[PDB]
Amino acid sequence: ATKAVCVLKGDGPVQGTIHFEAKGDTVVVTGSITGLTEGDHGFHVHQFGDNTQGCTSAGPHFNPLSKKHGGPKDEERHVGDLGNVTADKNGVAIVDIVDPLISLSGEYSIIGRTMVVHEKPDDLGRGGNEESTKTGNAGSRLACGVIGIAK
Amino acid sequence: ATKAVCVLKGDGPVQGTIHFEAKGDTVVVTGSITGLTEGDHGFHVHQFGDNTQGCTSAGPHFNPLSKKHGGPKDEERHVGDLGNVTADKNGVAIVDIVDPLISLSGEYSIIGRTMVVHEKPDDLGRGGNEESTKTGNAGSRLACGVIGIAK
Ligand SMILES: [Cu+2]
Ligand SMILES: [Cu+2]
Ligand SMILES: [Zn+2]
Ligand SMILES: [Zn+2]
Repeated sequence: ATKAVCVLKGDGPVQGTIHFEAKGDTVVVTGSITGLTEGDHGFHVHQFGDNTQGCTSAGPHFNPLSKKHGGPKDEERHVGDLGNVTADKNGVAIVDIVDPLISLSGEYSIIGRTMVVHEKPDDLGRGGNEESTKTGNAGSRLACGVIGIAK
Repeated sequence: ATKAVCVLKGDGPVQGTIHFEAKGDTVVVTGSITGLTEGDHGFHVHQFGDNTQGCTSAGPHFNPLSKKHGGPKDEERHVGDLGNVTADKNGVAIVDIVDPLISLSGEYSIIGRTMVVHEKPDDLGRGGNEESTKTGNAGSRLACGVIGIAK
């Protein structure tokens, strides 16, 4: 698949549509998320595309290389570590990310997994407590969706 | 994945959780769908895992082999043709299907695609008309969800 899409939904007002496209040798992520509080929000690909218990059942960050949590520019990061999206004061975050670890086919494929947007900023694994090394202290999951194959 | 899961949601009262498990060259489908009217309801895998327009953006029945619609037991069927699920008086349908055509891996995997439960029963390409060898006259799409990777 060269194109994928994710519709983010939750218990509150946060919603959004994320698009993925395999271009050249990388994946371009675009779209927008609305209803967010102004500022940064963690944005990650979680391991399972399981919504049976809301965003909880999506599990931890997609991490096939068994690394610790980090920022998207770090060597030591989870494949699902796409850092932070930034919402303006209208609560809108425009997503524009190009990432070297995720893919839409094979070992690193995020098709069938879950995209999650968090309540708080991702400290990019530099917070200094154990939690930083797992989730960047990004907190609860405001909205999520299973990543599907798009036309 | 040897396991997948799909959570069906719609605008109406229909909801459900569907489980998939690879066994041999088959996929065992289980779970249940509630909020249905008593009787049969078509149950198909649609091509795209795109919920940007509700269940409509899911596209046609997953048909990578370019065949006409049919029932699961038919040699002439779409890969996505999983027949009907039967709902009882209480509006609950327990799903139990073992299928040899759908797969959770490879070129024609259903992970990242959409499960759809229909309004009317599926005539299995035997109703006579033209909407019978395309959709089996199953009607509107009540609930759907993108098929994701499960633990
Ligand atoms: Cu996350
Ligand atoms: Cu259908
Ligand atoms: Zn992480
Ligand atoms: Zn069909």
